[PDB]
Amino acid sequence: WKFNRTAFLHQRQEILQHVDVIKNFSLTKNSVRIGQLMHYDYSSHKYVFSISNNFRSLLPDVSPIMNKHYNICAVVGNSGILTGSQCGQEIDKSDFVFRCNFAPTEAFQRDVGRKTNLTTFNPSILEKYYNNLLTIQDRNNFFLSLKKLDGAILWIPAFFFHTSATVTRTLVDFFVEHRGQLKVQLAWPGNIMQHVNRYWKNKHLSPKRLSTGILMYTLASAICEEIHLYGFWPFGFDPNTREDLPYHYYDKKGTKFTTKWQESHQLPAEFQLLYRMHGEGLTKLTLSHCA
Amino acid sequence: WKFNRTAFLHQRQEILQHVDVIKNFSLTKNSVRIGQLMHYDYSSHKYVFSISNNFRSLLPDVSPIMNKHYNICAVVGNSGILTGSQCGQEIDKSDFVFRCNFAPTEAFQRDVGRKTNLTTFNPSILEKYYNNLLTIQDRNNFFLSLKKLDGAILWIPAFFFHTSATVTRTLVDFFVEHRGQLKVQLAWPGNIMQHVNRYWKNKHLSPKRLSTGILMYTLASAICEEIHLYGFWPFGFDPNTREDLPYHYYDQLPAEFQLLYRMHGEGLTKLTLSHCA
Ligand SMILES: *[C@@H]1O[C@H](CO)[C@@H](O[C@@H]2O[C@H](CO)[C@@H](O[C@@H]3O[C@H](CO)[C@@H](O)[C@H](O)[C@@H]3O)[C@H](O)[C@H]2NC(C)=O)[C@H](O)[C@H]1NC(C)=O
Ligand SMILES: *[C@@H]1O[C@H](CO[C@@H]2O[C@@H](C)[C@@H](O)[C@@H](O)[C@@H]2O)[C@@H](O[C@@H]2O[C@H](CO)[C@@H](O)[C@H](O)[C@H]2NC(C)=O)[C@H](O)[C@H]1NC(C)=O
Ligand SMILES: *[C@@H]1O[C@H](CO)[C@@H](O[C@@H]2O[C@H](CO)[C@@H](O)[C@H](O)[C@H]2NC(C)=O)[C@H](O)[C@H]1NC(C)=O
Ligand SMILES: *[C@@H]1O[C@H](CO)[C@@H](O[C@@H]2O[C@H](CO)[C@@H](O)[C@H](O)[C@H]2NC(C)=O)[C@H](O)[C@H]1NC(C)=O
Ligand SMILES: *[C@@H]1O[C@H](CO)[C@@H](O[C@@H]2O[C@H](CO)[C@@H](O)[C@H](O)[C@H]2NC(C)=O)[C@H](O)[C@H]1NC(C)=O
Ligand SMILES: *[C@@H]1O[C@H](CO)[C@@H](O[C@@H]2O[C@H](CO)[C@@H](O)[C@H](O)[C@H]2NC(C)=O)[C@H](O)[C@H]1NC(C)=O
Ligand SMILES: Nc1ccn([C@@H]2O[C@H](COP(=O)(O)OP(=O)(O)O)[C@@H](O)[C@H]2O)c(=O)n1
Ligand SMILES: Nc1ccn([C@@H]2O[C@H](COP(=O)(O)OP(=O)(O)O)[C@@H](O)[C@H]2O)c(=O)n1
Ligand SMILES: *[C@@H]1O[C@H](CO)[C@@H](O)[C@H](O)[C@H]1NC(C)=O
Ligand SMILES: *[C@@H]1O[C@H](CO)[C@@H](O)[C@H](O)[C@H]1NC(C)=O
Repeated sequence: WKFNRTAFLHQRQEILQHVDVIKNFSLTKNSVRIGQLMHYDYSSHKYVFSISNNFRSLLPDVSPIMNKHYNICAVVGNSGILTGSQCGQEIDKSDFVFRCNFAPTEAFQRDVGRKTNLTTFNPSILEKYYNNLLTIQDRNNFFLSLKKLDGAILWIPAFFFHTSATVTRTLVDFFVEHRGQLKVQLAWPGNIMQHVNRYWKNKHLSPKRLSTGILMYTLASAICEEIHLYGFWPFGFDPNTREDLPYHYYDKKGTKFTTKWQESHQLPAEFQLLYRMHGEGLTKLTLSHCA
Repeated sequence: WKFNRTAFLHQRQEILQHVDVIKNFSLTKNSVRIGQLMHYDYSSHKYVFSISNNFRSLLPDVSPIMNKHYNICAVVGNSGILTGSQCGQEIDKSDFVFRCNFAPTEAFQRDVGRKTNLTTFNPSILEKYYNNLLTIQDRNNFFLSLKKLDGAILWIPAFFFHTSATVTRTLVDFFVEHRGQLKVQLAWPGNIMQHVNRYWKNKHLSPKRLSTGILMYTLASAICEEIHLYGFWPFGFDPNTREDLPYHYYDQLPAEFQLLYRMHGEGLTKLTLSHCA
């Protein structure tokens, strides 16, 4: 594998022609009005969400990636290929590390690293893992999780799925209540998928829904000089050993591979395109143990 | 049935010496702090709700019932005993009418009246009847429902059950969003059940939980000269025929009922169990 910087920069420029990444990265205070009704990228149009004073107060003033530049970036997907890879040190050497869905690192650092500079966060995490912040203990656990992120960007897409609606108020209220107590940089993308979908539709990838991993690639393209991908491997066997693999690296040993998404996604089609991109030197896809 | 004003005035005085009704009626802006953690009267202590700026902004400045005095009050429970009663006109002749849980009147006026001066509102009503205000149509329907109340009090107990927590944020955000567009007067009781329970504990009624109906009686005792109860009949069978009756007219309560029946017999209050006409 040898990086082709020219072709990567061309890709960047092509992405930027279709998606204003710096802007799309997050709503800002001055781009929303109090009382504005948002709709959801992936739900029926009837679902709405009214922007409150408090929601607006958590938006950044300027794009958190404006005038930011990182030389080597790691984008870490969640594939079971990472278990046993020992990629953690190599991942953490990156200038900037992107992670998906608040993925755990604690038990897994040797394989996936501990550096996090951005992690994505669907609001429904609060429902699944923090009991809607109903108790003192829930609130404390969520607070600690956030504190461990230090100054990283928490990239919260509250306008993709309508089922985010009522949990988003809880999350907004939690952050307003704790204003100034955490260093996490909040980012809140708006209705961006139609713009992102345009670039990838031209590359002959058009599922109903693009994966978080490729969305992160798209964002990374604008601010990273060189992108190294880890944990992109949507298959139940290891490419080198042929052994069974789980879907996620944090799945217990012996978990059988079963696909998270059907119909809505085309992870194999994503992977194939990224693999082609690897071959063209646009990005480095890692599929084996790290030295 | 004949009112015993003497004994009623004695009851009022006893209730007031155990429960500060005017204060307990609603939290006020200055009685909470932003960031204060509320607990729930009927849930485990571990459940909390943080008071926001916005929640506080919806509290009244002063108890809405301070220095209010009404002559005849109706407290209207939701029993199916009201179906066919034709009590609407008699209920609406009251000076002040208390209703429970935002109960519908329009299709049932002949039996239950259309006068409303206070109605209670469990936040979970948004979940059951207004789809968490997720769509435009839901928001419009809830707005129209609130507008029909005009200047009545909407008495919202958000701190009895922890299952109110998440819907309460939706309700708060809806009211902030619509600030100044409705005339409804909001009231928000806090942790009052242990204080209300004290009076009723001495009357040998001590469930787990007092019902909204008897909570409304209690409040009424402070601002009414005479209280007439309707729709209190916690049984699935008609008192006279024993044929099935629904629970609600718009479809330990028996101990409460027994006490209210005894109170009727003492002339404290009038419990209507039959047709008005
Ligand atoms: C995500 O980025 C896209 C662009 O990739 C943003 O869409 C763009 O929004 C701007 C609004 O400033 C549009 O500019 C306007 O163009 C018209 C001419 O077509 C001009 O008359 C106006 O004065 C203005 O310059 C631009 O057209 C539009 N591009 C597309 C393809 O729709 C989008 O706003 C971003 N979304 C978020 C939530 O950040
Ligand atoms: C930005 O990074 C490039 C590339 O760095 C190399 O590849 C990375 C994946 C990682 O393994 C690095 O340690 C490698 O050095 C840098 O370009 C290299 O610069 C070094 C040190 O001066 C030089 O010896 C190499 O020949 C260069 N390699 C290439 C491919 O150009 C570049 O210097 C970095 N710039 C900054 C400001 O950090
Ligand atoms: C880096 O990638 C670019 C773009 O794909 C390569 O440039 C192409 O080179 C082939 C050689 O036959 C031509 O057919 C294309 O038309 C070229 N395109 C452009 C824009 O130059 C380049 O060869 C790659 N570099 C390396 C070192 O492999
Ligand atoms: C990316 O995030 C990591 C934390 O994951 C940052 O690295 C830490 O930086 C602090 C403050 O300088 C150090 O004291 C820690 O020792 C570092 N931790 C690790 C795990 O490396 C890093 O600075 C961030 N990079 C950015 C924002 O470019
Ligand atoms: C409801 O009214 C009661 C009094 O009937 C209030 O109880 C008093 O509260 C103060 C302040 O906490 C205590 O110091 C007193 O000891 C309490 N008195 C009694 C008799 O218990 C209560 O605070 C009111 N609650 C609300 C929410 O309004
Ligand atoms: C109690 O509530 C009723 C409304 O349900 C009030 O009666 C209305 O008063 C307005 C203004 O005078 C009239 O235009 C309406 O026609 C009345 N409606 C009905 C159904 O009577 C009543 O004034 C309130 N009483 C108190 C004491 O506040
Ligand atoms: N077996 C897997 C699992 C995830 N992935 C990638 O890793 C990302 C993070 O995984 P996830 O399961 O948490 O992601 P989503 O369900 O949000 O897409 C995905 O969006 C994919 O791009 C993969 O390539 N192979
Ligand atoms: N069949 C019934 C229904 C309601 N009720 C009373 O009417 C009140 C209002 O009814 P509800 O069922 O809407 O009230 P909750 O107690 O459920 O808040 C109850 O609290 C009871 O005091 C009754 O006595 N008999
Ligand atoms: C009114 O109630 C009091 C208190 O129990 C009683 O002594 C009095 O005789 C009652 N009057 C009636 C039933 O007329
Ligand atoms: C209260 O209601 C009674 C009974 O209808 C009535 O006769 C009386 O005049 C009313 N007013 C006052 C001030 O008591």
